[PDB]
Amino acid sequence: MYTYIQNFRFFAGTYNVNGQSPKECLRLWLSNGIQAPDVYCVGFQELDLSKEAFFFHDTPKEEEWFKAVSEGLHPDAKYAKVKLIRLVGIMLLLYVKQEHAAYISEVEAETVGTGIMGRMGNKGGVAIRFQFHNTSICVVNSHLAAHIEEYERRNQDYKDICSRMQFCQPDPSLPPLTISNHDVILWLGDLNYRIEELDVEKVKKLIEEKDFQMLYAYDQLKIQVAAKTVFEGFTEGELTFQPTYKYDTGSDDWDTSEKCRAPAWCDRILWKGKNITQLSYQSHMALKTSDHKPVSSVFDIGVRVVAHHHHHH
Ligand SMILES: O=P(O)(O)Oc1cc(-c2cc(OP(=O)(O)O)c(OP(=O)(O)O)c(OP(=O)(O)O)c2)cc(OP(=O)(O)O)c1OP(=O)(O)O
Ligand SMILES: [Cl-]
Repeated sequence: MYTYIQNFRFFAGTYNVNGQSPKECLRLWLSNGIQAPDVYCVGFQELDLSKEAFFFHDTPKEEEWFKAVSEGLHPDAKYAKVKLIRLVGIMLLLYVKQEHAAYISEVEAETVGTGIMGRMGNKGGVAIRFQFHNTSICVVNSHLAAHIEEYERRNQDYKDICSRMQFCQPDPSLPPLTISNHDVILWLGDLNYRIEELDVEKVKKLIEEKDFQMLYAYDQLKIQVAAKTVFEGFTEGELTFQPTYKYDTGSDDWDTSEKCRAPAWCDRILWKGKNITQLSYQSHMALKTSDHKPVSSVFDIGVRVVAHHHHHH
């Protein structure tokens, strides 16, 4: 046989749905005029805020949002469900075009709670890793700790995900698979890093003026990554969309409750590995089901394809 690099189109999405059932068609998120992706990696947070889901019960929110997403994928291609994984309200879905189904192997999913008592599932991460052709890929969906002052807990949450997430090994004599041990890592979710120092009315005003350079200079994720305390070697595209948190339900108004929570770029998509090229990075204002807005991104990722020759002598 022989081998070559081929670009396939990866969509990555993250959406914190605030414990709500889907009430809106998700084509605006998943298939907004773009070309049909080869792979869909769709992640959720706060799927179900009930006591029941928190204590590991099954939730109808799962099937509800799965169908919502299935129906939302690009109508020009037939998509195969590869894998679903959920811890409490953190759910990751992996689809691929039916063409590619035969070349997906070694699918493993795992979860890690980092919430109450540092081990429950109100916060944490879930991951699906797999081999597409001869490229190892791991997709991680995490919901890190809330609130401005808890940036150091968000750091630790990231650490625990990174050290506890262990995938199964076809060869038992080798060390278990960790997230790092992959050709391609996409990390998405409500990473929940807020705006430091600046006060609430400053932020909104700075957002109203669309100066996303000055606001970004005080973004906690940037800061911490700069201090090399989290996400070493990861990259993120330029943020050309306004903060994706926190809104009033059913509108584009900033949280008007008594908490009057400041805006933030809670919901992010980061990556690491070779031959990854980000084509877009967008939020989707139209969808008003949640107090967050959903965020998408499309990559051209170069996969190592091993194939058969045609008669060529
Ligand atoms: O790359 P891999 O390792 O697979 O090896 C090869 C397979 C075929 C091949 C094998 C077939 O089936 P079978 O071998 O019977 O399983 C085919 O179906 P067919 O028998 O229906 O004709 C075929 O026809 P298409 O071109 O794919 O239609 C091509 C040709 C190759 O080039 P060449 O012929 O120039 O040597 C070749 O490279 P190599 O030179 O390295 O051997
Ligand atoms: Cl499944």
